[PDB]
Amino acid sequence: MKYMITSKGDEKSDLLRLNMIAGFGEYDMEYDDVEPEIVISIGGDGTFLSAFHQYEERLDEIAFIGIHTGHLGFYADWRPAEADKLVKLLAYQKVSYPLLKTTVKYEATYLALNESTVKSSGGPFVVDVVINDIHFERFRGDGLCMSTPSGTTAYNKSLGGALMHPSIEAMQLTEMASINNRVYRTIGSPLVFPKHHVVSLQPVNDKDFQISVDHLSILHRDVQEIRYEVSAKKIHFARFRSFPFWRRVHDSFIEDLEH
Amino acid sequence: MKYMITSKGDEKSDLLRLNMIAGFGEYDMEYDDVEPEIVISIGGDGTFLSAFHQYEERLDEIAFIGIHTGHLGFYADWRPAEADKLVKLLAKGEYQKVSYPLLKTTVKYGIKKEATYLALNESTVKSSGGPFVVDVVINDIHFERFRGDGLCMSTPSGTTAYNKSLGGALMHPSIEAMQLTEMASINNRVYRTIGSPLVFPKHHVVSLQPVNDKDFQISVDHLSILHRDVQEIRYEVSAKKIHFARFRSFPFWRRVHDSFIED
Amino acid sequence: MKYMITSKGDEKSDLLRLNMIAGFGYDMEYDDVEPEIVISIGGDGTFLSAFHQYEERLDEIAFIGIHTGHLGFYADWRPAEADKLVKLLAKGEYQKVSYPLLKTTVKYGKKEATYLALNESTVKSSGGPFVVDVVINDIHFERFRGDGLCMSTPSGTTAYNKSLGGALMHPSIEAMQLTEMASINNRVYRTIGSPLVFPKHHVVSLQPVNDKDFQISVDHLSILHRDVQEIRYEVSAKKIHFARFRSFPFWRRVHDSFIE
Amino acid sequence: YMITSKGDEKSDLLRLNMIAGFGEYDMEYDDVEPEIVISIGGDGTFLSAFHQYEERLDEIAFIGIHTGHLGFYADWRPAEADKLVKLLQKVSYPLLKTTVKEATYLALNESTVKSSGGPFVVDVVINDIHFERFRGDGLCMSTPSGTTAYNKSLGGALMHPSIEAMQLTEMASINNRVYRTIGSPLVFPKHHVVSLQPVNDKDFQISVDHLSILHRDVQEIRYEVSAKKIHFARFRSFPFWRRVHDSFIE
Ligand SMILES: [N-]=[N+]=NC[C@H]1O[C@@H](n2c(SCC(=O)NCCc3cccc(Br)c3)nc3c(N)ncnc32)[C@H](O)[C@@H]1O
Ligand SMILES: [N-]=[N+]=NC[C@H]1O[C@@H](n2c(SCC(=O)NCCc3cccc(Br)c3)nc3c(N)ncnc32)[C@H](O)[C@@H]1O
Ligand SMILES: [N-]=[N+]=NC[C@H]1O[C@@H](n2c(SCC(=O)NCCc3cccc(Br)c3)nc3c(N)ncnc32)[C@H](O)[C@@H]1O
Ligand SMILES: [N-]=[N+]=NC[C@H]1O[C@@H](n2c(SCC(=O)NCCc3cccc(Br)c3)nc3c(N)ncnc32)[C@H](O)[C@@H]1O
Repeated sequence: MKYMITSKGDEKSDLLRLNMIAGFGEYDMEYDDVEPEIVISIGGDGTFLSAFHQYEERLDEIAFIGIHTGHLGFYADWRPAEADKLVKLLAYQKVSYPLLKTTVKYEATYLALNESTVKSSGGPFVVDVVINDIHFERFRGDGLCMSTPSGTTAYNKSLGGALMHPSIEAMQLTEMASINNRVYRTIGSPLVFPKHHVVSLQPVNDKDFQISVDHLSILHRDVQEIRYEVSAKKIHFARFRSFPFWRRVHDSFIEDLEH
Repeated sequence: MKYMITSKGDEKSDLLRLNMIAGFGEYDMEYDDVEPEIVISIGGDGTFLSAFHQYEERLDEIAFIGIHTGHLGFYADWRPAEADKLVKLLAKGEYQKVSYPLLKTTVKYGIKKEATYLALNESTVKSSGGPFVVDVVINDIHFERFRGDGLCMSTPSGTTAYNKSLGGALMHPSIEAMQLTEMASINNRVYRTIGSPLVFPKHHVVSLQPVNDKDFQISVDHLSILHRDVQEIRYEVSAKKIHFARFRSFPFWRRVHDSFIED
Repeated sequence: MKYMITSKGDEKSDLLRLNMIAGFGYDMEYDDVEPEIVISIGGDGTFLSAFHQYEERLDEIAFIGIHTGHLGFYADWRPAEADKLVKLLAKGEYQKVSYPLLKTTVKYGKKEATYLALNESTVKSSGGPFVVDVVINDIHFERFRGDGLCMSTPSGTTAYNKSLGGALMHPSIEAMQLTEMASINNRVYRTIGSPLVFPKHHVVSLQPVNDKDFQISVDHLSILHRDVQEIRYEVSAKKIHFARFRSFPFWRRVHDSFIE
Repeated sequence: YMITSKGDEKSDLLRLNMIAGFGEYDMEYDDVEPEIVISIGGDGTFLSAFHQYEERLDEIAFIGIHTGHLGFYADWRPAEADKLVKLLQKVSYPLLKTTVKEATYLALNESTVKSSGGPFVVDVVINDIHFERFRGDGLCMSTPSGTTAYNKSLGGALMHPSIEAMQLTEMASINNRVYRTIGSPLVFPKHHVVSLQPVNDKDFQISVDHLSILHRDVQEIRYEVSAKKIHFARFRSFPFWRRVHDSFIE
């Protein structure tokens, strides 16, 4: 079938990449980096993110799989030692994760695998948080972070967000160093929104914001509204053994007694 | 239909109750506190909790409704002044029902039998004097070894209660999940915990297993009873749901906004 | 000089105790009534009991702690060093290090009771919601509603205070730290959220709103005080004295406990 | 004496209103050797007045007027400008000395350090002893008076300015098995030095109050409580905690 492999750029990833293509050189597999059905990422989560955005137009036609050449990742969950076992077994069941739809208004749309953040471009960050066409709070601080379920283990976790299992179709809004005084009273707690819930970020003073989607920071000028909602689109993973989400959370933050 | 009303106990709630009973007494409504189809709580959220636990065996045949005689509650969403419009719409049967998820707490001893509990807000587990030390096993796999005050597993609707004060996230009740939060974790080299709140979906089981002490203080919606010789405490989203009678639209986030931001 | 030793209670501590006492058998006399050197064997909780056992002779006592289990913040010396400990103290070749303490004063409806804390002093309700007014230096600061409040010593910041999200303070700083316990921080009961660090001569007064019965704990000594009118917190003028031999930095001790 | 302005018309007019008063009591406007510096505007305006005279802090008593809201440095309302000139005890606050590797900086609020286009990974060395390996957004070392600013938003504690210390807070620490951090804010006394050492990237974005500068080839960033103190001119009694109350509690 049709496949392609991306690389982090270093020698370890390039070497493992070519060796797998050679491995694919022992089965009925065709290399296509234009119309693939299987995209293989080699490196880290950041590499996996780049592979996701490289083919965010064919997510319905692509099953992703990740190998971490460095530390254990949440998307790159396969070890380099299992590269032989991978080409054999793929030549399987599919697992789908939710995505975050980001809409900007001046309309531009973005898909997030991890999260979408909004900060100021040269002053204090002051916006109104509107939930389902109804005003909720006025935020002032560094910024706001709307995270995907799979992305809760990333920037979200560092910002004090909760960890949600990816089978839950939702989004999580977390504060970034919010000034919580008498003028700008915010909820403080992270907020988890279900499907069809729209979180609208509307400017108060400055209308130019620094918006990043999976760390794709672009400075949007003359912004009228930033809308957040659970995308109807989903990323598909190729599953072979059972590597539970909580196990990956455990091995990353608690301990990994066999490595 | 068959209905009943519970009261907070003060004059305002008792007075409103009798007036509503008289109101239903002008339609095809029968007062039945044994097999009701509509349970109306008058007072606060704590009052609503008592009404829920009073009828936890008939949740599938009961639509709850709450009236707050004091401050706005998350379960008590009706003002006393709308009791008249309430009786009219309940007698006509002009309402749709909305369901919230619940938390099943299972305790296991050295088999004496086995006890199960349902929570609307949350279920907490603490020590009976000394330090609280348990192993957190997620779906038959060890996750962490906890040492501290205790742990708190919350329902989606219960996230606005104890969960929020403990640093938990707020989840919309339409989401079928449960949320585990730490209660003063020591989080050191020996007892390393995740720190972050954990949100578990359906069919996920959180098993708490004792390390030294086997006596735990278990609370379900603030009903703390001392269980001795505990072998296992299991948490999972119950298949049972509490049903609410909806008339107008009072959004959860609006209820959160009005409660914590400003009103 | 005169010394005495306390034990955690288990065999490891009791055996290590007798072996050390046997070591002193130097010009050292065992006196548990008027001791000059107090040796704690077990854990920090054991050290706390030894501290409160002789809180009336703190000016004439240099404390030292041995952890038979994991490393503690007061019991910071390992059991393998029990021989070296007895030797160095018998010559009297050691300097003294002092840590600040927390004075807790309760006022009723009767007299007034005072307590000394090495770690912290906490106040919770004795049934139901905990609602008090936090008054700083005779001036109202906030109205708290939740589980309780915790006023911590500098050395005690590494204890309960840290689990509650409090900051860690170096014990050389003469101060106290107030932390919240599950505040319902809403529109009616708006709290500061942040931990508050108070200097000397600053008085934090906790005054009841409705319920007047509170659970007051001093270094985990919980007693039910009835008819409470006021709970006062301030840095005590008294200090706990440690026997220093080598250099075991506070931050190094924090590192070994939480980082490693 | 001398007077600084926020830049807007409100401050300039108010400045002129006070300056006319001083020509009747025996004080001459000197922006080279002032003994009393008057700030008109906000806390941010006060910061500029502080940084304008970091070489004469030992010979200057500061005073702030807020044309807007109650500030933590600007505690006088414009209506009390008249009472000021008549009276015009000293109160000293601790400061944060920041050393880059040699550049030295004084901070009134805080000093933060982040990366210049990637992950922020440094070794936190406390008194020549390794404490932790940090990975995240950055770190924030705050002065006692600055704890009510950026420090508070980062979850730091609020400490009374009479306490001579500094407070380190984390900025989005990943805190995993590899990069285990303390999580808790750390309050350091005098003579304690927190040394931040690079692991891979050596380019960092360092900010002092509000002077964000991109340092390349950084070998070490040292933090310690400065021996210098900022002196305030106090007339009435405005307790720090009431000021905290008025701002965040309401
Ligand atoms: N009251 N009542 N009803 C019981 C609910 O009260 C909520 N709750 C509990 S009960 C846990 C407990 O033993 N708290 C001791 C002090 C206290 C008791 C009751 C209410 C309050 Br407020 C405080 N504490 C909570 C808290 N600190 N913040 C916000 N919700 C809390 C729990 O989630 C229960 O569901
Ligand atoms: N045992 N003992 N030592 C008492 C000390 O234990 C420290 N401590 C307390 S005591 C408060 C309490 O009653 N907690 C209930 C469960 C518990 C009891 C005792 C130790 C522990 Br751990 C847990 N909780 C602490 C906590 N969660 N984290 C880190 N230090 C704590 C306090 O600072 C006391 O000074
Ligand atoms: N690679 N990469 N970057 C993409 C992911 O990095 C995650 N991430 C971001 S990106 C936000 C940012 O600009 N951070 C500046 C410092 C930094 C950048 C990238 C990684 C790290 Br670690 C630190 N910060 C994160 C954080 N502090 N903790 C744990 N994940 C973070 C985001 O969720 C992105 O998904
Ligand atoms: N000039 N000026 N501003 C600098 C002051 O702003 C205080 N401050 C900063 S600055 C951090 C930052 O880079 N924020 C994004 C752009 C920005 C510039 C100036 C002010 C603000 Br806000 C934001 N954030 C703060 C925060 N989140 N909470 C409370 N105080 C904050 C810092 O403590 C400085 O003292």
